Amino acid sequence: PVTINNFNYNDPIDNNNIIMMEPPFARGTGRYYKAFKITDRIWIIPERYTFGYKPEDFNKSSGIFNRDVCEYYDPDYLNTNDKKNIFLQTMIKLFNRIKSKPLGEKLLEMIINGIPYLGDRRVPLEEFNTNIASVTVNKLISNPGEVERKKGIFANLIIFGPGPVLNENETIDIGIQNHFASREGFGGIMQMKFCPEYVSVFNNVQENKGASIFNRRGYFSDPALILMHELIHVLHGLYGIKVDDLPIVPNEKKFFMQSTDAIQAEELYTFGGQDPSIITPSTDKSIYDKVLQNFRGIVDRLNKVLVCISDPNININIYKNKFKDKYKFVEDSEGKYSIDVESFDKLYKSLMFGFTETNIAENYKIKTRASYFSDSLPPVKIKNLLDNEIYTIEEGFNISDKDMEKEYRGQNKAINKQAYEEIS
Ligand SMILES: [Zn+2]
Repeated sequence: PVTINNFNYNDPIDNNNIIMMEPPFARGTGRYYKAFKITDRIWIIPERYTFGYKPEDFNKSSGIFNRDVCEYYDPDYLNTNDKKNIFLQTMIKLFNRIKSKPLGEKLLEMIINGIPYLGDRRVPLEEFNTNIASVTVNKLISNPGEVERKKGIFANLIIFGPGPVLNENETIDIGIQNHFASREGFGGIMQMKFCPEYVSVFNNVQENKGASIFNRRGYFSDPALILMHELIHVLHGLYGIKVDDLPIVPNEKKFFMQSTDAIQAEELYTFGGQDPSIITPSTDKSIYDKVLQNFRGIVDRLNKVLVCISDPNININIYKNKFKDKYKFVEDSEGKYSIDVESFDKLYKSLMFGFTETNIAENYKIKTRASYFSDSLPPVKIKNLLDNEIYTIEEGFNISDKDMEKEYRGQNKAINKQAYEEIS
């Protein structure tokens, strides 16, 4: 099973579950943050995500007279040791909700074991390199008394707080010369900027027809489902199958589509449901061939890899087997690996269709939109998810004990006014 560690924000760095980490995009800069290992290979760093931004973006800040513009700021978020501990406790709760079902637990399980390949396209086929931003992050072994000393460690995902726009959660991969290991079959450390209190709002549902408007109503989203959505992106990224830039233009507005503006393929598969039906098999088959070709490169690499210069302490054979398991490659009598179409298709299918937003919501009794094709509406600020009188690990918002377990009354804005606010 998957263990979800526990900790208070003020605990002491133990060089194991609590450390000072140099995030991927700060490699070799000497900048460390306090990182908490919520599970093996997954870390939480309650800090704003400032990479690519300037300390001016973080607060266009209005105040007197302001109602939307769809984007939302709060230069103050995460600005105290306590807020950090809140965020930290909130995430832990979400993960625990995630883990409350075998389906979510399996997702996490797959994320933890999806170790990134030791290297990228820049690495020689006969080599294993661990000295790169997408394979490791430095931990600060040296005491608090200056003189920096560091140890490089393996990681899989790093969840930071939000960037300038709070309602803009995103999963991020590492590119060098605009080539993404997380897109070339290697896999690489994934990162995310997440904000659990500000949740989306939707009304594209009740896809039932045969009587005027196919039902309206207004519901907000379940933070845990929102998070799992991103976690699906993370999974694709660690296996290196994150679809590369590929916009999908719908050729017809079907009953479940509220909107009609093109969406990224990556989003259509992650969402699942009926969304990838909007993708032409032409295109759909090419993505598949795409993955295959990439793994063909990984398998070849593992048959030629012979050493790890970056680290003489790595048993090439050991890891050479872990990846065999990761990618489901079969071994022959020569000790050489190859791809089994039968098993390869089970993996692809599981990675591309086993975990989707639709079937997860469906399995968790969570109410979500009818398609990724939906209008964006003002998000809302959940008062306090750490209050089982409003949000629980088992049922989330639709709490049976509060008579909110029916028709997702727990998620209906008109019904559960008490759990949220209107931000501004
Ligand atoms: Zn997404």
